[PDB]
Amino acid sequence: NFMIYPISKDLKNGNSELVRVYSKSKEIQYIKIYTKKIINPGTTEEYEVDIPNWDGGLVVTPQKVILPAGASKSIRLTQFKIPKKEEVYRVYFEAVKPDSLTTELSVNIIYAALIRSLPSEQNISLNISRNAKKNIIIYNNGNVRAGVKDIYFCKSSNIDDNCVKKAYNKNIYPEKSFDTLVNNNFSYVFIKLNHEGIEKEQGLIQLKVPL
Amino acid sequence: NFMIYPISKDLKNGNSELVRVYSKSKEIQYIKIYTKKIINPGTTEEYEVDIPNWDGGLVVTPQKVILPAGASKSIRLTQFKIPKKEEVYRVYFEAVKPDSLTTELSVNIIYAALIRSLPSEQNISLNISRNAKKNIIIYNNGNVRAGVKDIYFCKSSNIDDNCVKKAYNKNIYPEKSFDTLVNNNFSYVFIKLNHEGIEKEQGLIQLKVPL
Repeated sequence: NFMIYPISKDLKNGNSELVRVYSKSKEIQYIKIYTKKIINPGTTEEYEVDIPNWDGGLVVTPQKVILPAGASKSIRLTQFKIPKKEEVYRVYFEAVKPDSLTTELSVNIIYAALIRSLPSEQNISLNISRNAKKNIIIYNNGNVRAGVKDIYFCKSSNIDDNCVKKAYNKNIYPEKSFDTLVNNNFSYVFIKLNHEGIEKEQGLIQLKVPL
Repeated sequence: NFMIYPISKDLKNGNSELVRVYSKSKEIQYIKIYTKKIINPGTTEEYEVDIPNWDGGLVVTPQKVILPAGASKSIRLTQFKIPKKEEVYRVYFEAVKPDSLTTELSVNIIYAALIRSLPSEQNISLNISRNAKKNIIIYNNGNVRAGVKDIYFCKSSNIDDNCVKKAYNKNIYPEKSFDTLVNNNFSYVFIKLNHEGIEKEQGLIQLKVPL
């Protein structure tokens, strides 16, 4: 058995970060590390693609770890080129047999760290639109993901108890859209954003264009 | 999270057996089940091949399970044809997303049950041979695996404290060979077999042919 930490990392400015591997067993273990970029993150059409550890936009090294009893080891993460907009990868960690059974359990635990490759000058920015049913839609026009916690739909430009508060703990990635599922005739919206990496940036009011 | 039991099953006489799935989480889970036959089991050249669940020599059903909070479910195992000699499969159980993320951990635990497809009239039988260096070699001439716990190498036909006892907890599958790594000039060997499925069958003496 083994463990990884942290379980997610932000990389920025070409600064390298570690995801570490902690031995949790009396045996020595052999861990393989491989990486997938996430296409269309946070959406319906999300999928993962295999990328080599040493030639992509994210350098992950080493790709094999020999993990002695009680030891800790590190995998280093480095942006190769800094992206204009945030990109996400999952780095997988998988124990294998050394390259070189009725009685006991077979168990294969594979851990993944979610890795965010961030742009250098971060810009959270959201746009509002309406559907076939006005059914208001949020569009990420910025260069990083927007973690939306709740949205306040108001009939006025003032936040208050009249507004209906729907909780949406959804991350919206750059150039992606979110279906709020609300087609009613509000005038303004207030997006409540999750806080990431020392950003505070609490309140966003966007005017909902009339239908 | 979820759990499986038992972790290994013997199937015999066309009698169906269960490997069960136990929900260990507050969420509902979707489990996929797929099967691999093990080629050259217990040896250097061991590898696994994908087999369909419903057309091989081992029928595994269902291949998808919807696992509600706190529930238990079953996968049924049935030999389609009974083999002349033991064959082994691994049945894998893997939670997936329903067919129809910085903050929280990504963890993919895949469990496997080792499944032995056994012949109807079981016959444990071993043969002895010598190497380039006499280096005595055990050959499984029977129709089931031989679980060898220890071997007593004697210079006489009598078991006793003169004999050197080497512990070998190795399963030797039918038509396969084991390298004892002992080239010294003994006369007899006594194989200590593990006990499987109500077999007792404790002591096997094979005469070591002179070099």
